[PDB]
Amino acid sequence: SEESQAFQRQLTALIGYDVTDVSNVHDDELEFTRRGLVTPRMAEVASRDPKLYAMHPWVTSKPLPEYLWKKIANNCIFIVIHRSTTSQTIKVSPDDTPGAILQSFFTDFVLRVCGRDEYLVGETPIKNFQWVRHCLKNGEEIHVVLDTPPDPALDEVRKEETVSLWDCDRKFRVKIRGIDIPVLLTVFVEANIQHGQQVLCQRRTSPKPFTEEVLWNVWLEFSIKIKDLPKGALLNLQIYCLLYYVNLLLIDHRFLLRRGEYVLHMWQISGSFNADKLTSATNPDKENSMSISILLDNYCHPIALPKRAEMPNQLRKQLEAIIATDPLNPLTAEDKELLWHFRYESLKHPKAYPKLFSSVKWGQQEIVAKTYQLLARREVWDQSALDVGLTMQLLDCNFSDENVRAIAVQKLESLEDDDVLHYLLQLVQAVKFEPYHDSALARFLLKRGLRNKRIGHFLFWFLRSEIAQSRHYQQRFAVILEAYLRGCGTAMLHDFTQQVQVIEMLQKVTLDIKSLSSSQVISQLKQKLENLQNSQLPESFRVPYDPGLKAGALAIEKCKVMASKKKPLWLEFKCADPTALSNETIGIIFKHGDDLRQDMLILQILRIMESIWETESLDLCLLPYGCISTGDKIGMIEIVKDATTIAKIQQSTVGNTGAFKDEVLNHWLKEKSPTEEKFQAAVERFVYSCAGYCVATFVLGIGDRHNDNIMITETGNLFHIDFGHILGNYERVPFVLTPDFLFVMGTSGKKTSPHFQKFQDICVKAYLALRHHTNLLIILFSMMLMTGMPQLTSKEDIEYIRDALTVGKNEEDAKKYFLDQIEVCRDKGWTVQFNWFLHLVLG
Ligand SMILES: CNc1nc(C)c2cc(-c3cccc(CO)c3)c(=O)n(C3CCCC3)c2n1
Repeated sequence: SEESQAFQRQLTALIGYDVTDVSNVHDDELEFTRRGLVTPRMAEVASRDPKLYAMHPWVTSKPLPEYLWKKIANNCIFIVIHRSTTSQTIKVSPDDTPGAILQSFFTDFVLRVCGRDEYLVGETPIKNFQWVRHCLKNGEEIHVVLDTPPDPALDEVRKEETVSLWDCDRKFRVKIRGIDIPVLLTVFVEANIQHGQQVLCQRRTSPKPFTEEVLWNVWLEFSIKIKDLPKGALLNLQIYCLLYYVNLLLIDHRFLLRRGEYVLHMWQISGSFNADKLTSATNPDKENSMSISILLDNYCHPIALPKRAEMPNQLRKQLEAIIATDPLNPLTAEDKELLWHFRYESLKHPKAYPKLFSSVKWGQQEIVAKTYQLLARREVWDQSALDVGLTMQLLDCNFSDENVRAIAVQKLESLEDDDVLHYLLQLVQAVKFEPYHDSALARFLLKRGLRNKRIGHFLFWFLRSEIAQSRHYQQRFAVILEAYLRGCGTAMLHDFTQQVQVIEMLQKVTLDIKSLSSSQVISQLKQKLENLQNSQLPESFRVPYDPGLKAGALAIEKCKVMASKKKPLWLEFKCADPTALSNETIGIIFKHGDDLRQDMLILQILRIMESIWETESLDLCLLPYGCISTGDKIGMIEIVKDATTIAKIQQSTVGNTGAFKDEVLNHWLKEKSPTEEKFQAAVERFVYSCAGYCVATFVLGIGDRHNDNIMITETGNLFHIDFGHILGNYERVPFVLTPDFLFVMGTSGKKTSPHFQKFQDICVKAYLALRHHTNLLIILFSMMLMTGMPQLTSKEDIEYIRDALTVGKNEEDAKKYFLDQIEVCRDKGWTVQFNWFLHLVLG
């Protein structure tokens, strides 16, 4: 067709990358995976109920926590329904199915929410809708417009149409031809054979003078049999004088050993591991890039990779100990041989699977074969409750064997939609650790993407973000994105199209205003925004960070540039939907020069932390506001309404002095409060709020923060920001509990009011709570550093979280450690803020 020829052109511009392209391939793996995904794509579209997929209800099957019962009158919730303008309130029991909240209204139509693209459809108790649980949380009313179901019709999709390797015993070899750099020391080539960050054999070449061309024509023989190469092995070519690297999967997506001639353009190094370094893709920029030439031996060569007693006592106990230690504590050789010999005993403990499958010599045919027999007894893994920390450790950079990995992905299949949303950003980042383009995990992101409009909206932007600012991974991601778009359904396809149009204009607008860097500038911003508001910028569009919110007309009146070194737009929008209950605009900040990738990661851990605390019935009140990375150093940011920097509340009654007054904040609070009484709450909300960030900030190692980088709301709730900075470009304090926050709490100097005793008892139940998940957080945090924090890994950075979560110690030993922490705050007072000020305001 040709409606299959122009189509490919919209998809390509939705993606922001041309997949069909070929200038930076050296084989057909990607196309192979495009081919491949067609089936899981069509398998899920065919299989999703067009009804529920149309209204994408947002259900949750977890218990409605404590604080939200102790917030109900009694077994009675209230839901204001709206028609023409004739309102109406109704009684409803927390277990009231939605449709009944109509068979209880007429005694054809589906309940929507007011303002939002959020329906309350489907066979679920209301107790269990997120919006509801959201009203309950912040205490608002539940407003529905009884209106007409969307048309599945609109989600319809466009129309679609040898000698085995275990025979061969010769040490595997690769010939170097040499390298060549079109623009400039001695220099050697390093040729490692890797698997899952294990290094099997290793060779190099004689040094050389560093010249515009260098040739060796050597052969590097390895100490690895051909038959001992494991599926997922990388030839890793490197160049020292370290300067350039590049990789080649020795065994290919077709299970064939790689023989042939290869001209790979090679990746520079900026400035000890880091997810780009793992990539099977090659540098596109040829005119500039170093390159290396090799020969993989040939002939033929179709090859061809195919497919208990008892136990002492000190040993069992040595073994129980090993299973016990955290994900980061390293396995000695004594440890590994121990895990392996008693592997059948190690298989009974899912907790042992990461450590056990890392004791495997993947460079040995027979061992892998044995390991694969180990996976065939996987019944105890299979039965156990899903444990995401455990499931994550087998998906990291340490496991390169798709069988192992696949059983983690099997364990994810059983996450409810609610939880995919919690781990989606990092599961998507997890794709970078997959040796091959098509994977159980790449397919699982596809399935879940296609089965739910909310996961698929976020999957879209997460992937789109990576595509745009990572040339190491765009190819593979672009292929996954494309597969998504070919089956989300015209409707959303059209929606994604509005969103990309709008947010691509606002970006050049933003970069533009930045370039003109004042009275002479407030003018242009107001001027361009009219242009766009004229014809091109379509009427509305989903807010990318909040898929349920459609933004309508701008409001040039309120928009502006800002007094940052860089010049971020403070744009404000009208809600595009009439049914809205209020008239508060929608506020977004476009900014160039922050790596918002890091804020995404950090913000997302924060939500996971809010979710951990919920299992234990706490609520520490965080504001992990929306944030979407759209390109390199560029993206947008939700604006929390009614909030200021803490510094600003200092600049208020002191003003560019830094003579910080221990009292201004509790002042700012009353001034803003409607009463004294609600004001108590703006004190209460602060207590929790503050401890909440104190602990998470401390655990993540981003608690030693600057005063402009903390914020608060006229209604009490406090929250950090701009996490890009710190771990994004980087005499101390653990977190930040300033005399201001203390003063609000009732304490002064060496006194100890009650509210603060509370703050403490919160900082202690909360801090201990996260430690009940040491493993999960360590793996989240450890994957963040590798995939999101460039150059700042080393591992010595990764280990930090170990100390903070205080692995080893008992709860008692723990409750203390953190109160001592809280104490370094009370003892350091202002030294540091005042210190940061002397620094960040002048230096
Ligand atoms: C008004 N409320 C309000 N809400 C929010 C969420 C923000 C967020 C950022 C912000 C800035 C950079 C990175 C990130 C991502 O970590 C967030 C921000 O800079 N500001 C203001 C402080 C200086 C002027 C703008 C905010 N202000």
